[PDB]
Amino acid sequence: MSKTRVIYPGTFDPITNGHVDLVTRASRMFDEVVVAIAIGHHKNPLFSLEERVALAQSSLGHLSNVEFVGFDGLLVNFFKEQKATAVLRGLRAVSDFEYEFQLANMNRQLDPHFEAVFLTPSEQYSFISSTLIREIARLKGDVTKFVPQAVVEAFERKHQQGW
Ligand SMILES: O=C1O[C@H]([C@@H](O)CO)C(O)=C1O
Ligand SMILES: O=C1O[C@H]([C@@H](O)CO)C(O)=C1O
Ligand code: NA
Repeated sequence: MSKTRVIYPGTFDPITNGHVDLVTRASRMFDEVVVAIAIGHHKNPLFSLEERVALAQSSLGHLSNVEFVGFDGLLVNFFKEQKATAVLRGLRAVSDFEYEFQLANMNRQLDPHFEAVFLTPSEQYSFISSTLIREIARLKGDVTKFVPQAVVEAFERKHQQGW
């Protein structure tokens, strides 16, 4: 009775094992999942859009109902362009929860069709974020346990080509 299409928006800078778990859980519950990678013009991602899309496709491309798209502008305009049923967000901590509550209500005011659904991480990924991973990698820590092997290699090639 109409295919469901959920957008999963994020910087994915880089994708972690926690994002992989979330997308895999979502792909079991909706007909289509869009991994929506916010380009970040007036922000400053460590990995380019192309690197972030490739790392995501390497980790999640084996899931046949998952698409990978870069976007910018208002999430609600992307939501309407994509004809989404909902946006999906992971909730890791309390400040995540308060911020996401506020955004969902603001977006519902911009577009009354907007919907947001939330997943909580399995406890083995609950302490992982892209920001903390970037920090351990930058200080030459081993991030192998928190991210796909392709991301581990991308941090070496970020190093080698600079860093
Ligand atoms: O894709 C993202 O990286 C961070 C981080 O929380 C992941 O744990 C986040 O929320 C994104 O949008
Ligand atoms: O070799 C691998 O390990 C990573 C990660 O899943 C473990 O942190 C990954 O994607 C592989 O395929
Ligand atoms: Na999880």
